[PDB]
Amino acid sequence: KWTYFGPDGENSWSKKYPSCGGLLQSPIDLHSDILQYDASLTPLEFQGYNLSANKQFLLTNNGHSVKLNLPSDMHIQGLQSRYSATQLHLHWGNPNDPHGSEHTVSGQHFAAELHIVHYNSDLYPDASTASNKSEGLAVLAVLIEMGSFNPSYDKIFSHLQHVKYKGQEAFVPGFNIEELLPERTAEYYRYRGSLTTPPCNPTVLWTVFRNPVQISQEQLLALETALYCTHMDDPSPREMINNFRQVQKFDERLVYTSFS
Amino acid sequence: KWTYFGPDGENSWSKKYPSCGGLLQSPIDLHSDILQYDASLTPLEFQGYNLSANKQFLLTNNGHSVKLNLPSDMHIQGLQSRYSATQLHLHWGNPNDPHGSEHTVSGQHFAAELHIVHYNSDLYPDASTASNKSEGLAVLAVLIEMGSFNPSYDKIFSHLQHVKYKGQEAFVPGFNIEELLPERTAEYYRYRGSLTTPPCNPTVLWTVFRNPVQISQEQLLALETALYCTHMDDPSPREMINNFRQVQKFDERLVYTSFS
Ligand SMILES: CCOc1c(F)c(S(N)(=O)=O)c(F)c(NC2CCCCCCC2)c1S(=O)(=O)CCCO
Ligand SMILES: CCOc1c(F)c(S(N)(=O)=O)c(F)c(NC2CCCCCCC2)c1S(=O)(=O)CCCO
Ligand SMILES: [Zn+2]
Ligand SMILES: [Zn+2]
Repeated sequence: KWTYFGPDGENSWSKKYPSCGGLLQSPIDLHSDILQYDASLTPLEFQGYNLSANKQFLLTNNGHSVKLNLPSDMHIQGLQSRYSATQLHLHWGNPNDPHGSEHTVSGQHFAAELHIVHYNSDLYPDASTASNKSEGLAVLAVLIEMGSFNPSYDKIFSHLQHVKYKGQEAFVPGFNIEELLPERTAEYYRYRGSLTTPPCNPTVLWTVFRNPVQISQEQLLALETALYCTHMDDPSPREMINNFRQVQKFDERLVYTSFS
Repeated sequence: KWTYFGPDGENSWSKKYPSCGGLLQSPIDLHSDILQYDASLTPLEFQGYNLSANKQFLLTNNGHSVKLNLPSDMHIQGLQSRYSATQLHLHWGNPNDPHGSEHTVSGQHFAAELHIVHYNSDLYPDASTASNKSEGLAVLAVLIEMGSFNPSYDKIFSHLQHVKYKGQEAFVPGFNIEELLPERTAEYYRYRGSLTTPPCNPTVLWTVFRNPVQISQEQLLALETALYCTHMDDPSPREMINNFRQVQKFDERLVYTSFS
């Protein structure tokens, strides 16, 4: 029903998902003219991020990205409610243009981006219910650049061959999800925005960490080449590349920083 | 019917103008991964650009930009067909974020952008007929940076406070339009794209000059602050700001450069 390329791509999302042409759209370019330091922003705390190795967590190719289900005990503290892991997923580019982050910083794309999606567990019973309601969701964005091999991201990437096609699922043993975050999480950008995919609901509080993490060139190539958007038995298989939205207009509004 | 902000803004253009969701859309980010030097790209020649000082040309606020009508006397030589001028216009941002070029270079916006629109007069009678047809249009793009005052651009900008509202018109004495082009016009980016506004027809051969021109801070602020999208009698005026399209995806394709 929607894609990132061709007729059903992002310029046409608004047809069946009005909100994709509505208010508070994400992602955005983070640049000096729209930033303002807010001394009252607090470091987040990641409570229940260290998942038991004796437990397993479902990895799914949903046709648009790869997601890992996360438990609702996993949560935070630092916003104006409690916000609870639902899943994480990634966005990336392609081997010819390996620059597929969603947010940009001073016009620069990063190689990829990790999103850790939570929901307002104080106001709503689950993520789906929260998704189209006030204050529903909160997403952590980690920018990814090419560099040294990252064993923590390999805890995900080493399973990708078991979820090659849409609808395929496989389990991942628990590991410490905090290992996927950067240094100095205390420094971040924060703004009110949207889901970056249909239905584009304007109900997410974004936190984009200032500092990127690194993965190796080999890990990045593996991610860009592992997956397909189509199901087994689809007559036209389509490789899963360039699964990021273009940056949106951001006018008469501010991104707040926890760093001066 | 269309705008750059709100429900009729660019994520919605495809709902009224199907080509805005189609192939070959402009503008784009000009960055190394999608560039290829093409030594066969020769300098264009700008013929008839020295408009008679004894003639006047119509400047109109069309509710989307300010446009100057140009005569068919003006020709680009050097392409497979001769293209003849029809009009020029500009795109810009706003005083709080004065970075409103359409094309970007290595992720960076410039302050504004000038487009000189031409049509394939060897094949088509006029620009309207050419606009939806094979090899119909060629646009020259000049990137504009804030810095030094530009006397040549002021031959247009000195009239802005007299075309403040939609439908208003002024006359501009003829001058040498080539004075609006940057240094080393032999150096450019070339690609096949589209109109950057509705109807978004994928019929444009783009030439984006490598080097920007400069206009002063005062000139840029005049451009950003003088004009409204609404009629003079309108009780609720809308400022003409941020009249640029976001960059489009550009995958499995190349921009050719005449410089290395
Ligand atoms: C390709 C990745 O898709 C995203 C996604 F981009 C974002 S983002 N970038 O964080 O805005 C997502 F949040 C999600 N999942 C959300 C889960 C919580 C609520 C249920 C509705 C889906 C949104 C998902 S998704 O669940 O993977 C697909 C949702 C289609 O509606
Ligand atoms: C805001 C400026 O609008 C552009 C414009 F952005 C471009 S661009 N960026 O060069 O693609 C245009 F080419 C034009 N005008 C063209 C004139 C020649 C063909 C007739 C159809 C309109 C396109 C015009 S426009 O004529 O000013 C308005 C066109 C509405 O269809
Ligand atoms: Zn995401
Ligand atoms: Zn234009």
